[PDB]
Amino acid sequence: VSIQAFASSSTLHGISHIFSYERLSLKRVVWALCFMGSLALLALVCTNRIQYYFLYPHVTKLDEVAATRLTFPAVTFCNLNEFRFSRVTKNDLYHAGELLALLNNRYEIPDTQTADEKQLEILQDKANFRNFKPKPFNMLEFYDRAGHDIREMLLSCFFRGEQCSPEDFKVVFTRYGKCYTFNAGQDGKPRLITMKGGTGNGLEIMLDIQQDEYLPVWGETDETSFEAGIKVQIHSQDEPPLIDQLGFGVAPGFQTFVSCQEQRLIYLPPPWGDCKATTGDSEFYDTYSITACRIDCETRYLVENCNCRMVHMPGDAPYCTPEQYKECADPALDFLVEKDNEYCVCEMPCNVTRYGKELSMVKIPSKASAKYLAKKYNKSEQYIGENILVLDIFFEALNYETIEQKKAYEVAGLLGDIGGQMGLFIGASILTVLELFDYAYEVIKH
Amino acid sequence: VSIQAFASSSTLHGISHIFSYERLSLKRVVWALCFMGSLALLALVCTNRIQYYFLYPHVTKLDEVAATRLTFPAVTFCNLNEFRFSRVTKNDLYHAGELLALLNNRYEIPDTQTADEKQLEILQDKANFRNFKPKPFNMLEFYDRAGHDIREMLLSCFFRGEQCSPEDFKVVFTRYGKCYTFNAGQDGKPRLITMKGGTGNGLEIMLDIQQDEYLPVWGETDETSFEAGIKVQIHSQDEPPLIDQLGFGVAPGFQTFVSCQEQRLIYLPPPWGDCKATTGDSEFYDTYSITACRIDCETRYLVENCNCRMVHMPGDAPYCTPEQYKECADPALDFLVEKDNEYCVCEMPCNVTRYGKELSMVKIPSKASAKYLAKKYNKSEQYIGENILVLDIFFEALNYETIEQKKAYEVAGLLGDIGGQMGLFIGASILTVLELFDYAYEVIKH
Amino acid sequence: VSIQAFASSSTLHGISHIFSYERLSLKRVVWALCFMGSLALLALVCTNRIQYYFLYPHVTKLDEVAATRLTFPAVTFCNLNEFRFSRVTKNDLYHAGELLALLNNRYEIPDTQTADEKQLEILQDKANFRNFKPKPFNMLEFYDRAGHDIREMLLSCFFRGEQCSPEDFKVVFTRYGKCYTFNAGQDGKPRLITMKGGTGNGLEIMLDIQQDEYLPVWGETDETSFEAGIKVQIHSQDEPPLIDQLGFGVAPGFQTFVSCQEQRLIYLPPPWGDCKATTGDSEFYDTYSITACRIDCETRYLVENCNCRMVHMPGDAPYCTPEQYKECADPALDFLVEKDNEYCVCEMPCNVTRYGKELSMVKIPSKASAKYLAKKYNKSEQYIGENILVLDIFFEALNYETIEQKKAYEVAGLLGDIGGQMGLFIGASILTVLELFDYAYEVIKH
Ligand SMILES: *[C@@H]1O[C@H](CO)[C@@H](O)[C@H](O)[C@H]1NC(C)=O
Ligand SMILES: *[C@@H]1O[C@H](CO)[C@@H](O)[C@H](O)[C@H]1NC(C)=O
Ligand SMILES: *[C@@H]1O[C@H](CO)[C@@H](O)[C@H](O)[C@H]1NC(C)=O
Ligand SMILES: *[C@@H]1O[C@H](CO)[C@@H](O)[C@H](O)[C@H]1NC(C)=O
Ligand SMILES: *[C@@H]1O[C@H](CO)[C@@H](O)[C@H](O)[C@H]1NC(C)=O
Ligand SMILES: *[C@@H]1O[C@H](CO)[C@@H](O)[C@H](O)[C@H]1NC(C)=O
Repeated sequence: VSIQAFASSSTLHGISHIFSYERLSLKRVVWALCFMGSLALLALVCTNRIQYYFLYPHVTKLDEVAATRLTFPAVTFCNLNEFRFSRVTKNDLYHAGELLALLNNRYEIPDTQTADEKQLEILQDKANFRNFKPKPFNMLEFYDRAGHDIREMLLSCFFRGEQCSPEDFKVVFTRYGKCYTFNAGQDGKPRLITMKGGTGNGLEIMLDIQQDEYLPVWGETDETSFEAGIKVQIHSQDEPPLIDQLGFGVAPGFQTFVSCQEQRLIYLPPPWGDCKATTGDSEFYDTYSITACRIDCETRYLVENCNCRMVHMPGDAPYCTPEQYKECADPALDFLVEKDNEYCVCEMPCNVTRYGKELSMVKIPSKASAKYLAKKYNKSEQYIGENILVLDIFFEALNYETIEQKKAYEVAGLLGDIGGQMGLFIGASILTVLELFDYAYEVIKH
Repeated sequence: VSIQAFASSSTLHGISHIFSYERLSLKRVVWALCFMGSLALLALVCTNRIQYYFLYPHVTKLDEVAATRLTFPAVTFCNLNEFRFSRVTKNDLYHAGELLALLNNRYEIPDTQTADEKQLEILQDKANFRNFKPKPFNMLEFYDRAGHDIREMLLSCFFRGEQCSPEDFKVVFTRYGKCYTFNAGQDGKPRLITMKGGTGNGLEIMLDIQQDEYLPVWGETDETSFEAGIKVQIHSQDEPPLIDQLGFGVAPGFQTFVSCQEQRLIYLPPPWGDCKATTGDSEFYDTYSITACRIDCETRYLVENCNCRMVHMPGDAPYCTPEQYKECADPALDFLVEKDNEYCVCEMPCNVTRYGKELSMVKIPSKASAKYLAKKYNKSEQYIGENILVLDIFFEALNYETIEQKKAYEVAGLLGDIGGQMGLFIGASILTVLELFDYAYEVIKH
Repeated sequence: VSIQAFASSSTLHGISHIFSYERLSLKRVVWALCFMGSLALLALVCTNRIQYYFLYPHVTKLDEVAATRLTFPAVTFCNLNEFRFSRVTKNDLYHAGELLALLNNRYEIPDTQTADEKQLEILQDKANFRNFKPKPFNMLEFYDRAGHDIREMLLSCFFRGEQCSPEDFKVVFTRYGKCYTFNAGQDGKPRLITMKGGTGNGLEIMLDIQQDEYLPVWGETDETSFEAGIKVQIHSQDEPPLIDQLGFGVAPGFQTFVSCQEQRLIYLPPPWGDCKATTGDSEFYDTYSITACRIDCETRYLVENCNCRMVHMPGDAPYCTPEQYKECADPALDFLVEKDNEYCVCEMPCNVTRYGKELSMVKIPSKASAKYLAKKYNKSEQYIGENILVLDIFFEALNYETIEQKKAYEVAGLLGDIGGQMGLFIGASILTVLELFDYAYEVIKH
């Protein structure tokens, strides 16, 4: 009933000395200030732990090991030329001549041409449209036919001692045209694995970029460039290539060693981080990713503005006219990748695989082996230094790395902190504060 | 009063069974050893948590995301030649001839010269000092005038589809001479941003290193080297370039793709780590950094030893004579960057921005576009393969990374551990040990 | 005795209101459900912390600083040729001619040879075995003698301003043959240190790959390749080189800048991670490592299958015949590094040092310094662009990095969580549950 009788039986550690059955003394002012000193200091450290919880903190866990049974990625490579010079016919020069800067606006050879005594004559008799009635023309058939063929570029391929074939590369269409992907993982083919590190457990491709098949550059367009070589992108199996933006280049006349390292990044869902479902809802792909978020940007943009998609874009929209490349599709796509700040926002998925790589080159051929490669492939010694290219893609020793975001402070650790801090200063529980509310309920009713 | 009366009311969980109102039995020896067993085991786990706190531990938090509105850094590039050959006059050869290894100690052409039939004759009639009365000469005017000009090297520049100009590069003086910085961020110009990854949201510079303007190398000095190309440093806006030590090189005749990734590093102050104030007190710079700590090393050293500063050093000290470069300033600066172990210690700041990069090259020009660039810039086809250089600097998809050091164990988590460990073994609080001191104060007074 | 008398004195916070000396009311059903509600909710958060402990979790600690007194690593480089052409004698061509694809199976020059009018005549009069009685022949003497000599390749070497010598490189035998290691750390030589970052605190080697000494390639073997240059491996002092698998290449005619960063990786022993003792038991090396685990794989494999070891393999097994290279040792070693999935498993050590590097190249020579290097080394201007090679290996500013795995949840933090969670919900200790077992022991005996 009385406060002296309640504080004797209660489970607060300090109140029994404050409300004892004695007179007022030096003790009752030094027990009360130690109790109110411990009650106020409890509120500072419990506010510190509750406000730390609702920030939802998280730390990282970076394992970097030498894993086995590691899946070899997909390697997409594109020749920097888009079309072979000997495959461009008279019908192809009629429709896509102004796009390739080979004709004027009046279907004739420009006066500012840069060609020798031979390639000018080959272009002058197939740009003769005296009795030319035009035939129909599609761009997808023209990238497929006039592009570079893998049965002529691929001189040798070895993956882990086993010889490749030109039927091991899958034809993919990018902005560079007819491109090829090793270890695409599609068409029912199983995926290839690597066990250890080094050049022996990797890919080795010897190519031929065929500079004699390059069509002459007479202007600055989006289909003719000033360079020679290939561009390579090493990406995951479930990710489409974005090789015009995210690819590295390989020069002819060199053997390029590409030492990779697979880095898997795992994030947290809200309220700790950001996660869209990685096997979520992309419009034309099964696995959501950053590059799959950017391709259906570009597909939705070009269909909205000029009613057509390019040949490297999915969907059922019609392909663009060769005039609609020059007028609509090239400046609208150049607006997205360069000057656009607002149209594309992409939510981060929480399975992102990154391949960090280190490139190095030696010179091919030496003076000793120059005459052997000229006879082996029926070529000249001037051809070999200009065109032959070897690419080595492999993993290092520490080939696997995981960067995982993990929760730093959970609800079971929150109750362990605020249960020890309640017990340290006053020694109470949640059944103590219900015993305080029981005496508060008794003092109102009487 | 009695110990049996005190232990009945006290809040230690074990002492009431030890001092009960009974005879000695098997219980009083098994309650006391469980209490002294829990009292001694409390001291082992509370010592483990207090000694863990005063080590001041910390863990890391590595976020690696694809950020937007990301600020494009500053790009400083220097041609590997210091002076153009057609800008060196007769007065310049008189004073700085022995420095450039073009004259002997008696102001005449050395007998061990390596020049052809034309560049030797051009040097023989401007090294004729028969009636030459010398004029005054400053080195800062000679790096500024005889250095390479950006209105002749810069053939084209594009940043995110927008064309650059030669007025977009800021003249900075380094040890290589007259150098240029894109996106310097100074002079009231706002800083440029990038949104996405890829080559379209980056910089593209086509240069001309001008090997016909290289002055001939006749010896091994600190101003003439054996190489050709440029050196580039990609640094932050608030950081001076140290391009002679920390720059990467770019070769002529190639298109170099530089795929970067911004990495921001945040550390902890003492007693957890090391922090000088990043906007602290550097002698000639506002933001403290590692390179700003090294330049005022080199400025304070050369003024102390030989009373002059070089042209790339701040302050109000006089510039060095061309003899004081050869005698004082070059071996004293070569002592600091190479053989010095004691003069410079730099406290680590805790905002360090690092740009990790991956380089790749294709060949420029191809055989198709060689004749077009020769006519476009009024040059020869031999000139284009030797001198033309294209540089692409861009960000990848995962372009942003934060490595932040965070405290692993604080004072609110320390009281939650030692408050639960006191409560687990004996069930006490800090008001329990004041109840023990109250009975100790009563037993002395009576 | 009674349950009302026991619950009044006990230290469970809720049981005294359940078993009071009153009648049944609304309170006895609301004290019991709050006690059994707090008793059941205690079991959910204590199971969450005990099951979290026995997963043995761990987080990481990534420090990335600019350390001083940092030890410079070992640099192993191998020329891509194995044997000099002018050192192959008539006895050497008799035994190891078919291995080098210079002879048929009947000891004569093949009809499909690729050589000019001079190197064919030099091979035709030393492949004349008309009166040739054969002499004995060992392969270790043939890699040592006919390999490339460092007193002819090394044109200059500087480490931190101090000039190297050819006696500073240690001869190591790899699969490429006679190879050399700078800063090997053996033979009583102290290890070299670096203080700051930049090219001045690093190594600078000017080489001569000697393409006039390359023996002609007439086929595809494991000792003759199509390339020219060197391969370099930057490894630790206590680690053998694996340069045929884990080395990067450097091309002639370029100055390669290699900007490194030392990364030290520390793991945890079981049950938290995986540790073999790093100074454990390798069969032929003192410090256990990944590459030392792979070399005694390859040594144990070849001795088991074809009774001999190659010249780059330790032990006391006999060296292989030049026929046993072609028949046994080359396809058995090509099976291990390429197609083997089961023979080698290597337990991870927990001191792994990794050197992450960034390569960049400028062109050597320029047109100005081409005639000087031709006269300095008594060579032609055609020789200098094909053969001269400069390599710069240095550290960056943030040259040191530590990735340490640290335990996230220990036994002293487990008792602090489950001691606060016991105290928060019921306010009990381990001396409370012994007071419950004391009343359970009393109710059985009476
Ligand atoms: C994401 O990765 C984790 C671990 O690699 C895996 O368990 C999970 O299934 C993945 N989610 C996907 C692929 O949607
Ligand atoms: C080899 O090349 C020549 C010239 O290109 C060609 O005429 C010939 O058909 C090719 N093939 C063979 C087997 O000679
Ligand atoms: C350091 O960085 C943090 C976060 O980037 C920022 O809040 C702080 O103002 C910076 N300190 C400086 C620039 O002195
Ligand atoms: C082009 O180059 C030549 C030779 O270098 C020069 O004489 C001429 O003035 C230049 N300009 C034009 C417009 O021809
Ligand atoms: C492993 O590294 C740690 C820290 O670098 C060191 O203390 C320990 O002695 C090392 N163990 C070895 C070399 O066996
Ligand atoms: C220089 O080279 C030539 C031709 O290789 C040689 O005959 C001569 O001995 C070499 N040395 C000197 C000092 O001329």
